[PDB]
Amino acid sequence: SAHTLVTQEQVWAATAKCAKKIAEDYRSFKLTTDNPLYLLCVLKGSFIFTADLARFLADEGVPVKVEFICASSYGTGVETSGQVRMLLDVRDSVENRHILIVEDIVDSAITLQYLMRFMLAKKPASLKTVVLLDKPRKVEVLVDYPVITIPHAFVIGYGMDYAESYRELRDICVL
Amino acid sequence: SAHTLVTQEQVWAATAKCAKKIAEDYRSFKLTTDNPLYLLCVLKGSFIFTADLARFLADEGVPVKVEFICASSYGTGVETSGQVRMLLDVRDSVENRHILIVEDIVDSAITLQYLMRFMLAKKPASLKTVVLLDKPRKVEVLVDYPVITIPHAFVIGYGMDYAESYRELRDICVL
Amino acid sequence: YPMSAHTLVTQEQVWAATAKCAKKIAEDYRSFKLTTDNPLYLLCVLKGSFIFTADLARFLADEGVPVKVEFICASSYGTGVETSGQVRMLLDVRDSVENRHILIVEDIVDSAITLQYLMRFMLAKKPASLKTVVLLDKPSGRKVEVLVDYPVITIPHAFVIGYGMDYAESYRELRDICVLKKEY
Amino acid sequence: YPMSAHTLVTQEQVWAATAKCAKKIAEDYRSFKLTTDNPLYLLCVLKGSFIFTADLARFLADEGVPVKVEFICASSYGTGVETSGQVRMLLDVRDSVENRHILIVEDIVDSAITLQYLMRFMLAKKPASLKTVVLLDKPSGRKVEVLVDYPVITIPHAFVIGYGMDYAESYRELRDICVLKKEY
Ligand SMILES: [Ba+2]
Ligand SMILES: [Ba+2]
Ligand SMILES: [Ba+2]
Ligand SMILES: [Ba+2]
Ligand SMILES: [Cl-]
Ligand SMILES: [Cl-]
Ligand SMILES: [Cl-]
Ligand SMILES: [Cl-]
Ligand SMILES: [Mg+2]
Ligand SMILES: [Mg+2]
Ligand SMILES: [Mg+2]
Ligand SMILES: [Mg+2]
Repeated sequence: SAHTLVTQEQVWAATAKCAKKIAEDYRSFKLTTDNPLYLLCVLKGSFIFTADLARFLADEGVPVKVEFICASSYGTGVETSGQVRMLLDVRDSVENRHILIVEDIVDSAITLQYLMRFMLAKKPASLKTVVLLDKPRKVEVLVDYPVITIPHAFVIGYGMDYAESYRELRDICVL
Repeated sequence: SAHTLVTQEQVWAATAKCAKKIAEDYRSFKLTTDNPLYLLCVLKGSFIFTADLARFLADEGVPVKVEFICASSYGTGVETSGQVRMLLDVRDSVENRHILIVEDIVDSAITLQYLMRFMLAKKPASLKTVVLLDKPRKVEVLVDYPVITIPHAFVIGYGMDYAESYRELRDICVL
Repeated sequence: YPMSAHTLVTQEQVWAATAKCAKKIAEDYRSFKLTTDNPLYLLCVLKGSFIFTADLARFLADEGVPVKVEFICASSYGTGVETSGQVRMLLDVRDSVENRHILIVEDIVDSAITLQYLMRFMLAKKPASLKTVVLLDKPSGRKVEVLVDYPVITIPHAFVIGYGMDYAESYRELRDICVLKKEY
Repeated sequence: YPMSAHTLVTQEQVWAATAKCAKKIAEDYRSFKLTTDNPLYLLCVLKGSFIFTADLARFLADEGVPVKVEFICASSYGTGVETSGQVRMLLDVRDSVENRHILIVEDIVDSAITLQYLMRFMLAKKPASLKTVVLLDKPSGRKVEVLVDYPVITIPHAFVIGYGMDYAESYRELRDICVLKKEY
């Protein structure tokens, strides 16, 4: 009851173009291993994207550190702020460091802005964002590196779930 | 090898004056149980203060909800931002709610400001602070309700530790 | 107190009970030669235990018992729990408790299985001893009672507020232990 | 790779090993009638296991095995750990794992006691089965080896970087498993 939307080779092809585009944008920063690009992986749905994107960034000679954050939605009392409860926070300080928030798909603009405000509180040198799936409004202003464009659809596979199932599929499918 | 600095009855006497002062300041807000004053208890050192202050706030007819946060210091890479790693975050949304950060003593201005930035990201109606022990500089601008003034000293008791020991003492002592 | 139908135990009654319990605890651990460097660890289960922890620690101070305090916080799962009572740890202890004496501090035992899980959790840290102290012992058969070691106030079954315990996150700040009026 | 003295296992070598391991896993759980609603849970120990988890899950997908993924993250304690290997849980699983089949996913077994603790931790959630998969099996006597169930690549003792594994939080992004040059 699922149809393929993007195959692994397509996702890889798109992620690899994204990696070169990232690599050329951060050239002017002279990144090093003591001052790398930090990949901020938002669990769970981003973990396979992060793993593949990291290695594509290695292909470009970009130095990478990998941080994970995990947050839980509130049942009530969130209207305009996208507040989520932080369960896992970064192991390393990110003061004056270059952060790339790695998302699979922007479910909630306002919740994305909240996470951005949370990281901005940590005084980073730069905050930018890379979203695997981009369905094209005026909250594209929040997304810097949209990897692949898709129509409005409930998707699974490639780390993304329906009810915790199907994260393990190589291709991205729709329901 | 410890001398008493403040006895329980003194701490209580001061906290009770603070509770009335708080109660009269938030009168203009018409607090209710659906819109209370949230006490943000910064673990561990504040837990006994919070427990006593809450009940003093009950004496004033202030409605109270109690949140806990726990954060760990970074070993390296923090210079100007007071970044700490959040281990426990609030169970309730605080959007448009009245928050009172409950500290025992301001060890680090910049780390206090970081926690303040973290809460401010959650869009509260008001953010204010109450610090049990206040040693009198220009970061008094960060402290709204200093309960008791003391000289520069390493203190223990009343929830406050030296090496996790002595939180359980009724009186505040110095070393 | 306007939201209280009955008052169940007053602040003064709770303290007196807790002072008695602290002396029972201090007698039971005299043989164990507790030091500052090998104290009794108070495991405050958040949130409900926190006022009770703050007072019980000070009654233990009266008894001359060296203490340290650790906090844990666990969230319940939406489904898939039947026999095990597992909960998602959101905050684990800051100090290792290997070969230490731990007292799990609880306000009420509302699920014996989850209490059992918390203990299995704690027993995996290989403590020297593990006991529990429950402020409100509510009606229970042998299954629960073998879990609780130090019941402070034996109490009939009711909806309690106050003394750290909540209704819809409200009323923890009350000085007395109250019964919530039906019209909440 | 400039920071690499030797190359230990290449990306292509690791995949081939992991595909073989995934088929061994899929044969071993055929009897258990794994469903979407009763799958094999992958317990990714952060951070080092994450690239390995992402690839191993997709090799399990090739084998037709239904998966779910949970992450845990634990910090080491400064002191007071000797026999128990306990670690402070910073992230516990999001789903209950009561009566489920769990595979702890590890990059290397660097402390048998801490691996034992993680298992005691997991065994308290009363899973239906608990097994471990380790990408790099390094030299070890019977003590460790009885803990590891599915070793992917048997390997000599060295300082590895790449494929998720780090030096000073650097080099996780490398496609190959490398040996760090002495002059780091
Ligand atoms: Ba996501
Ligand atoms: Ba403090
Ligand atoms: Ba409780
Ligand atoms: Ba590992
Ligand atoms: Cl198809
Ligand atoms: Cl596209
Ligand atoms: Cl004195
Ligand atoms: Cl004063
Ligand atoms: Mg989802
Ligand atoms: Mg301290
Ligand atoms: Mg409750
Ligand atoms: Mg490491």
